[PDB]
Amino acid sequence: AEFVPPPECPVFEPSWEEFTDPLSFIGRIRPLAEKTGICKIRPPKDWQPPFACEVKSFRFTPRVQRLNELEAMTPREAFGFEQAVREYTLQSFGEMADNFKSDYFNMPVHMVPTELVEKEFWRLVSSIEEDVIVEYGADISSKDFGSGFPVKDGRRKILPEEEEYALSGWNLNNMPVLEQSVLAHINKVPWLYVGMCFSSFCWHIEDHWSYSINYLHWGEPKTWYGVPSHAAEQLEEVMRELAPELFESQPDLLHQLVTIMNPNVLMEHGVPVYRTNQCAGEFVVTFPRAYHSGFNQGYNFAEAVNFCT
Ligand SMILES: O=C(O)c1ccnc2cc([C@@H](OCCN3CCCCC3)c3ccccc3Cl)[nH]c12
Ligand SMILES: [Mn+2]
Repeated sequence: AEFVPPPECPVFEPSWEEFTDPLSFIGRIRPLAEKTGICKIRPPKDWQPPFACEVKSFRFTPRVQRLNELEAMTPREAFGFEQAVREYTLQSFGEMADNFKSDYFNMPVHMVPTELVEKEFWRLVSSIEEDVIVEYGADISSKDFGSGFPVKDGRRKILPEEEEYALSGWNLNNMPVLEQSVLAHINKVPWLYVGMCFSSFCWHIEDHWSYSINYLHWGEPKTWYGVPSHAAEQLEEVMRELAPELFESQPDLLHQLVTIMNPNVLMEHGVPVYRTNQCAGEFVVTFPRAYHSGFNQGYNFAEAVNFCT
């Protein structure tokens, strides 16, 4: 009955020499990592970038996420107004997030096992008897309050010991983003995610089947699921069979806004799925056309960007 965790995706711990160039390292791990869709990369222990966002002015209105909204399609009074609108700071969002999780599980937030949050998340997504609603500070542009990484744009002070991170190839602002094309001759910044427990992102691939790289600056883990690109059509077939019929005729760009699916459903239909808990200071790389989804274990802060090889 309970959720069965998928097998773990690969985790790499590159040496300082291997960590010098990200594209070179990603190219070398590709024979394994492209067979799992996602992989996790732990930087050397001494690689600890500062957090460079404008914290005092960081303000946002997160999106409301009803975990069982797809199951609820199977109408409620005054639907469309089920939640009051609240703006947060980083501090007040974290206070709300910690209070939600500790109240939900009746224990301190860091004492909740990651396996329990995972099992509860997937139970709540399919539950009609229990309507859990959370909030996600998603798709916050790094242009609003700055990137989480230090950047030498003369908009924020950079200490001397922080300059190496402003210049690092693993700084998401220094990843290559310009795709080659003939139109580029005739004629892209990172996004931020402030998570709370159960906030989530559903199955999707990137525009132009791009790679993506994801960094968890701080907080509780982000739980990932990934499908290798050689099974992309298998996943899409399972979606065609079991996703809500009302959304069946929708293009992929719109379908991937809403369509959540339990990883066990994909696995029972022969789709390979891998998981990982991305912890603070760790990278997750998604490979071209690798479907991925996930949810946050608690209050955290992530940064993501598509990159080109
Ligand atoms: O939250 C994470 O850590 C996370 C990790 C990896 N990939 C994604 C993708 C999303 C989101 O894409 C929303 C779409 N915007 C994307 C960038 C700005 C423009 C349009 C998303 C997709 C489905 C459901 C919810 C969410 Cl927030 N979140 C992700
Ligand atoms: Mn993505």
